[PDB]
Amino acid sequence: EKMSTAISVLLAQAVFLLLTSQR
Amino acid sequence: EKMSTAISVLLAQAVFLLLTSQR
Amino acid sequence: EKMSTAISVLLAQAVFLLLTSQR
Amino acid sequence: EKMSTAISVLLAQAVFLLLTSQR
Amino acid sequence: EKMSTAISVLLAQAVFLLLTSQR
Repeated sequence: EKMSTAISVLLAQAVFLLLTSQR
Repeated sequence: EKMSTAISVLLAQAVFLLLTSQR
Repeated sequence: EKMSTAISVLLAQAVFLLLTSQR
Repeated sequence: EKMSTAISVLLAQAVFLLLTSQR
Repeated sequence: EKMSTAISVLLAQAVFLLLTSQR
C-alpha cells in the first residue's frame, strides 16, 4: 500500500498542474 | 485506512477549488 | 467499505456539477 | 471488488464526456 | 491488485490528454 499511495500521489500533482494551466 | 481517507479527502478539496476558478 | 463507497460517491457528484458549469 | 470496479468505471466515462464538452 | 492498478493507470492517461486539450 506504500508504493500504491505514492503512485496515486504522483497523478495527484499531475491534476494540480492541470488546474494551474486552466487557472 | 483512516489516514488513507484523510489524505484522499485533502486532494478532494484540491479539486474543488479547481472547479471554483474554472467556474 | 459501505461508507467508503458512499463518501467517494459524494465527491463523484461534486465533479459532475463541475463539468456542468464548465459545460 | 467486482461491482466496486464497475461503479468506478461508470464515473470514469462520466469524466470522459467531461473533457469531450470542454474539448 | 496488479490489473487493478493497471486499469486505473489507463484512466490516468485519459485525464492527462484532458488537460492537454484544455491546456
